[PDB]
Amino acid sequence: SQIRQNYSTDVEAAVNSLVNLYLQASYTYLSLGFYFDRDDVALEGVSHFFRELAEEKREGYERLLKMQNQRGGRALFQDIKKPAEDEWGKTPDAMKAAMALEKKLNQALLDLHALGSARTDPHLCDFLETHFLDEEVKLIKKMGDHLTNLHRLGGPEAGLGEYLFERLTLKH
Amino acid sequence: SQIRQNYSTDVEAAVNSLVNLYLQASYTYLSLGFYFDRDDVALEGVSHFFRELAEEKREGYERLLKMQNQRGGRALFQDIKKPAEDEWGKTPDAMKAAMALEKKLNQALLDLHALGSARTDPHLCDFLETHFLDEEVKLIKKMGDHLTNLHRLGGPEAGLGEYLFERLTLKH
Amino acid sequence: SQIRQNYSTDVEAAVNSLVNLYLQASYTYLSLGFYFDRDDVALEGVSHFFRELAEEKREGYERLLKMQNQRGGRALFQDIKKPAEDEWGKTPDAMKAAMALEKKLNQALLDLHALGSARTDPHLCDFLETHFLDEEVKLIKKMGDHLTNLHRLGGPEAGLGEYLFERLTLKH
Amino acid sequence: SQIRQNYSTDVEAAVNSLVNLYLQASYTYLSLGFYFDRDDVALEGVSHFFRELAEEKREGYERLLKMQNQRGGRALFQDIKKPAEDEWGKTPDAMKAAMALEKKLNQALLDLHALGSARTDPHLCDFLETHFLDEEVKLIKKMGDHLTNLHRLGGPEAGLGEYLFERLTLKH
Ligand SMILES: [Fe+3]
Ligand SMILES: [Fe+3]
Ligand SMILES: [Fe+3]
Ligand SMILES: [Fe+3]
Ligand SMILES: [Fe+3]
Ligand SMILES: [Fe+3]
Ligand SMILES: [Fe+3]
Ligand SMILES: [Fe+3]
Ligand SMILES: [Fe+3]
Ligand SMILES: [Fe+3]
Ligand SMILES: [Fe+3]
Ligand SMILES: [Fe+3]
Ligand SMILES: [Fe+3]
Ligand SMILES: [Fe+3]
Ligand SMILES: [Fe+3]
Ligand SMILES: [Fe+3]
Ligand SMILES: [Fe+3]
Ligand SMILES: [Fe+3]
Ligand SMILES: [Fe+3]
Ligand SMILES: [Fe+3]
Ligand SMILES: [Fe+3]
Ligand SMILES: [Fe+3]
Ligand SMILES: [Fe+3]
Ligand SMILES: [Fe+3]
Ligand SMILES: [Fe+3]
Ligand SMILES: [Fe+3]
Ligand SMILES: [Fe+3]
Ligand SMILES: [Fe+3]
Ligand SMILES: [Fe+3]
Ligand SMILES: [Fe+3]
Ligand SMILES: [Fe+3]
Ligand SMILES: [Fe+3]
Ligand SMILES: [Fe+3]
Ligand SMILES: [Fe+3]
Ligand SMILES: [Fe+3]
Ligand SMILES: [Fe+3]
Ligand SMILES: [Fe+3]
Ligand SMILES: [Fe+3]
Ligand SMILES: [Fe+3]
Ligand SMILES: [Fe+3]
Ligand SMILES: [Fe+3]
Ligand SMILES: [Fe+3]
Ligand SMILES: [Fe+3]
Ligand SMILES: [Fe+3]
Ligand SMILES: [Fe+3]
Ligand SMILES: [Fe+3]
Ligand SMILES: [O]
Ligand SMILES: [O]
Ligand SMILES: [O]
Ligand SMILES: [O]
Ligand SMILES: [O]
Ligand SMILES: [O]
Ligand SMILES: [O]
Ligand SMILES: [O]
Ligand SMILES: [O]
Ligand SMILES: [O]
Ligand SMILES: [O]
Ligand SMILES: [O]
Repeated sequence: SQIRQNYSTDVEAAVNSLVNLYLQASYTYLSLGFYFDRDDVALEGVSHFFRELAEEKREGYERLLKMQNQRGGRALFQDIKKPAEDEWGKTPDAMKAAMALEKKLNQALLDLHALGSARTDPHLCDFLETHFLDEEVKLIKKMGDHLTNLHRLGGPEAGLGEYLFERLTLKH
Repeated sequence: SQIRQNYSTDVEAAVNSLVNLYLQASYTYLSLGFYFDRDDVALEGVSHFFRELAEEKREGYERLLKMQNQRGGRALFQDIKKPAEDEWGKTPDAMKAAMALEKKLNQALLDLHALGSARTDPHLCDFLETHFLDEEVKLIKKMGDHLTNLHRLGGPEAGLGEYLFERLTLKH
Repeated sequence: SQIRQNYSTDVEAAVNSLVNLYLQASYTYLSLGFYFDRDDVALEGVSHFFRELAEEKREGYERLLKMQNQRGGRALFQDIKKPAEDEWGKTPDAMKAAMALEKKLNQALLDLHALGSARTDPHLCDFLETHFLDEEVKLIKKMGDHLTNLHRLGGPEAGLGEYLFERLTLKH
Repeated sequence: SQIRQNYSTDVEAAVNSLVNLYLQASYTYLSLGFYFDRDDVALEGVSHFFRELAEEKREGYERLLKMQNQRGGRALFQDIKKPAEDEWGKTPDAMKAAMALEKKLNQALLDLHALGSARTDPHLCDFLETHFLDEEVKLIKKMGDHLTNLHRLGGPEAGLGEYLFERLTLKH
């Protein structure tokens, strides 16, 4: 590569791998989005919530791909694994799954930062710090808040809570 | 002091002392504000409510300090005591604590008015009557209303009530 | 904590401690602000200068508190120690005190960055780098410039210099 | 009087007397104003300062006269005594004289408030509290600040200070 400088083969491949993780997370969110739009689930606000994250994750991988090109890395794509479930249960279940996905993404981000730091690649370290790390923290905090509100609305009259949360917290 | 006139050393020091009470009340509200923002509490509207009072109390003490300077008094600051609790419980608990704090502030205000009146210092009496006494009464009334609405939403399905009150009464 | 990830108990507590330092610095600036507003000090521009820093420091601790909540840390507050002095002398004295306070804050910031770096917590490292480190450097530079201008206006006709500096450098 | 109610003959006459004090204070300010406009004094900003107070004092007595009519009192005017001096010296001298005049006015105000309070005439007590007492306190504070700035600009190079203060503090 005429442009490549300070860009380890290790990072290059870990970036390719994080791309596949973003693709799969996007794909998971697509599944959660349409699931909440089913006539027998019918929670427009929850659907919108997940559709938006699908979009957010797509920006993630396109920004990773762009950065790959800018550093002189070469993108390589693998199969995108289908989401882990095909029915996602109730809002709290779905939200716990999302939370678990975000934590895995965040760990992958932190692991790549550790790696690029180990290769003293500050450009890469400062590409994650800016476009990913804070986004992940905000989002995880939000999902925590959501789970707390769903939990407080749970138990006996839980059908009613799921309705209220979708109507009064989520934007349609 | 070249400016001091009709301004008793007694008032001067009681004002310094009310300043410390405002500082501590502000500080209490700061604690209530962040507490309701914790991921495991998650009531944005309640948080906003207390954050705003912190701000209101800060205006209180800055107006007291300004008046001190205008009368030719000398400000003296003491340590600000940490808030009484570090976990504030549920909305009704927090609101009862706030109500108790406002009543203490109101009594301190009334006690200083009695004092300045006893020193026939009408300026001071009419500085409290204007900038503090009515503000306190309105605010206490509001917290009463709040407690009544929380109480009516309490008992068996109390998690649901706390959600509804934060969503439908408090502004986010 | 359902949200906590890569957030050491060490950082959590050092953040709580930096919060108390910001509270105390804010408190110091409040004291400097009203001091310069006394009828027998009477330097509106110097007063405004310190009042603004009080406000700046308050943003510091509220941003620290918010970040604490976002990482899943738990805020804990301690007593806020009264400022070190109750009379602050002349503009150069006050400004030297402010400079000394900012240097202490900056060292606390650098020490927390070292710590979070030692815990490989890049989120925290990049929260300080963005919202605090450059702000501190700019501010310290400004106070240096100020001290240089006050020093150049010092010595024999020093009362005149303090007037000119407040009128021609500070904004009222 | 068909309208008079709760309005003691004592207050009525003390109001007539405060009117004469306002007339005389206005008159003093007129003298200070033109004095600073003399070709051999030549401090436009100081002149403006006193001209404005003359105007302020005139509003004082017209508001007193209006209130007299509203309560069903009868205005009675006496001779207005010439000002105490015909040359007013330098800015600090003039400002010390003004300060002394304002303190006398403030004491007359406080004495009338005591009196109306002794006649349980809250209307009168609350006419002073609103239109006079705070105005006096602000103004006295301002004259204090002024004297402090003039004092800091005094001593050896005092001609230069008087120029700078008029140029940089007073509005022309
Ligand atoms: Fe979108
Ligand atoms: Fe869209
Ligand atoms: Fe959309
Ligand atoms: Fe988006
Ligand atoms: Fe986006
Ligand atoms: Fe984004
Ligand atoms: Fe977008
Ligand atoms: Fe974006
Ligand atoms: Fe299944
Ligand atoms: Fe960085
Ligand atoms: Fe970095
Ligand atoms: Fe809809
Ligand atoms: Fe506000
Ligand atoms: Fe605000
Ligand atoms: Fe606000
Ligand atoms: Fe407010
Ligand atoms: Fe306000
Ligand atoms: Fe207010
Ligand atoms: Fe406000
Ligand atoms: Fe206000
Ligand atoms: Fe506790
Ligand atoms: Fe009143
Ligand atoms: Fe009153
Ligand atoms: Fe909201
Ligand atoms: Fe500001
Ligand atoms: Fe401000
Ligand atoms: Fe301001
Ligand atoms: Fe600011
Ligand atoms: Fe700011
Ligand atoms: Fe800032
Ligand atoms: Fe600001
Ligand atoms: Fe800012
Ligand atoms: Fe001292
Ligand atoms: Fe960094
Ligand atoms: Fe000014
Ligand atoms: Fe005018
Ligand atoms: Fe005019
Ligand atoms: Fe005019
Ligand atoms: Fe006027
Ligand atoms: Fe006027
Ligand atoms: Fe007026
Ligand atoms: Fe006018
Ligand atoms: Fe007026
Ligand atoms: Fe004479
Ligand atoms: Fe009154
Ligand atoms: Fe001019
Ligand atoms: O969207
Ligand atoms: O987005
Ligand atoms: O985004
Ligand atoms: O606010
Ligand atoms: O406010
Ligand atoms: O307020
Ligand atoms: O401000
Ligand atoms: O600010
Ligand atoms: O700021
Ligand atoms: O005027
Ligand atoms: O006026
Ligand atoms: O006025």
